[PDB]
Amino acid sequence: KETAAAKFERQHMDSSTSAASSSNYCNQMMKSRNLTKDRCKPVNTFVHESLADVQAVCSQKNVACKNGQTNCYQSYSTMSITDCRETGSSKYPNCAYKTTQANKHIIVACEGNPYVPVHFDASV
Repeated sequence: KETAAAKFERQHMDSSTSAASSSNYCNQMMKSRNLTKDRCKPVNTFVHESLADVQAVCSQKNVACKNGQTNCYQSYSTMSITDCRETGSSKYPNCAYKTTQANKHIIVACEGNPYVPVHFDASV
């Protein structure tokens, strides 16, 4: 099945663009990554950086995860992110997102060997 590592790239990485360039980024991106296959994913964040730079977060600042888990990491640096929030007009299968671009610190959950990002926790 797809790995938690691969899932994360699919759901959260967007190295092809430096920022969202239009209000439709989210609608376009949530669809083509398959996040709207079974239901409207209510919220999702895309990171507009190198895979390598996101993977490095696993050896940055250790912080507790919002759920109390202790395998979270916070980026020393701010990163180009795209926030996607479902809209009041959202109706499955026509999922609708509000697109919000920001530069923030990203907090991820890391697991395995190689020890990499498996979960996007929050942006701070």
